[PDB]
Amino acid sequence: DAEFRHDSGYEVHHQKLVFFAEDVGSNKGAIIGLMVG
Amino acid sequence: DAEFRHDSGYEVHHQKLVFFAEDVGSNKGAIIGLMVG
Amino acid sequence: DAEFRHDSGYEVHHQKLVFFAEDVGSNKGAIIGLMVG
Amino acid sequence: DAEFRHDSGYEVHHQKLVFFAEDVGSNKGAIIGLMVG
Amino acid sequence: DAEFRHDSGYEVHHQKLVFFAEDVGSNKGAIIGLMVG
Amino acid sequence: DAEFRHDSGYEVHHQKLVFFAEDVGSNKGAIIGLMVG
Amino acid sequence: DAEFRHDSGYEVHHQKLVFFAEDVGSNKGAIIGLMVG
Amino acid sequence: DAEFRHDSGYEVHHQKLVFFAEDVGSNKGAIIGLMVG
Amino acid sequence: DAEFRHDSGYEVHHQKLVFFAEDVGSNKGAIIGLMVG
Amino acid sequence: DAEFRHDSGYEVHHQKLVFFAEDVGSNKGAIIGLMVG
Amino acid sequence: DAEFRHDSGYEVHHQKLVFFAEDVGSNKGAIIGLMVG
Amino acid sequence: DAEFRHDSGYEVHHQKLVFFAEDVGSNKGAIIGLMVG
Repeated sequence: DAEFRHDSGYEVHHQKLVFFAEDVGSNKGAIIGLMVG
Repeated sequence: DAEFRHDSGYEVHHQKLVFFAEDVGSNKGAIIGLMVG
Repeated sequence: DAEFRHDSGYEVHHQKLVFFAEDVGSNKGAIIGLMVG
Repeated sequence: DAEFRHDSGYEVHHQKLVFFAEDVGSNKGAIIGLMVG
Repeated sequence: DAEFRHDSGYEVHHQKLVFFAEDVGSNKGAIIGLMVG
Repeated sequence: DAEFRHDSGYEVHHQKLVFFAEDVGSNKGAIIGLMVG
Repeated sequence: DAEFRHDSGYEVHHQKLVFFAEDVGSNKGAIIGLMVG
Repeated sequence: DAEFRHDSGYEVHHQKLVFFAEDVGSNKGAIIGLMVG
Repeated sequence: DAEFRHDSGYEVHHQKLVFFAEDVGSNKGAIIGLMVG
Repeated sequence: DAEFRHDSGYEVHHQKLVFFAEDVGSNKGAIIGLMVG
Repeated sequence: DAEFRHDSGYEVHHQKLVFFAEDVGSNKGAIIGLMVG
Repeated sequence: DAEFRHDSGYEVHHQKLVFFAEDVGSNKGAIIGLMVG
């Protein structure tokens, strides 16, 4: 939950790849299967 | 929940790929299966 | 829940791909199956 | 729930793909199956 | 619930695809099956 | 949950790859299978 | 697309919750945004 | 797409929770954003 | 896509929790963002 | 995509928890972000 | 993608926990970010 | 992707815990960030 920015200037390339992944496939902070008695 | 920006200037390329993924397939903060008694 | 922007200048390319995915398939903040007594 | 913009300038390409997905298939903030007594 | 815009300038391409999906198949904020007593 | 930025100046390259992955496939802080009695 | 059954015998409980969800919020087998030329 | 069954015999409990979820929030087999030329 | 069964005999318990999740939040077999030229 | 079964006989317990999770939050076999030219 | 079974006989216990997790949070076989030219 | 079985006979215990985890949080066979030119 925060800003993403890819600001480009003078670029001359043949292949480029900019990949920002904050959570791709994470049970991040997931309480899975808790039980309390 | 935040801004995304891809501002482009002078670019000369053959292939390019800009992928921003904040949550792709995450049970992020999901309480799954809680039980309390 | 925030702005998305893809502003383009002078671009010369053969293939390009701009993919912004904030939530694609996330039970994000989903309380699934809670029980309290 | 926020603005989307794809403003284009001088572009010369063969294939391009701009995909913004804020929620595609997310039970996002969905309380599913809560029970309280 | 926000503005969408695809403003185009000088574009020369063979295939293009602009897809904005804010909610496609999300029980987003849906309280499903709540019970309180 | 923090800012990402890739601001570019004068770049001349043949291949480039910028990959920021904060959580890719982590049960990060996930309580999985807790039981208390 | 198949049968569901919850047949009950002698049950004595204080809280119970039987939730069968085959597809809740899934773009399941959905071709979204295909393009062919 | 298959049968679900919860057949109950003599049960004496204080809390119980039977949750079958075959697909809850999955882009399962979803071709999202394909492009071919 | 297969059968689920929870057949119960003589059970005496205070808390119980039976959770079968075949796909909960998985882009399972989802081609996301393919491009071919 | 296969059968699940929890068949119960004579059980006397205070807490029990049976959790079968085949895919919970996996981009399992997901081609994410492929590009070919 | 295979059978799961928890068949129970004569059991006398105070706490028990049977957790089968085939994929919980795995980008298992996920090609993430491929590029070919 | 193979069978799981926990078949129980005459058991008398105070605590027991049977946990089978084939992949819990593994980028198992995931090509992450490949680039070819």
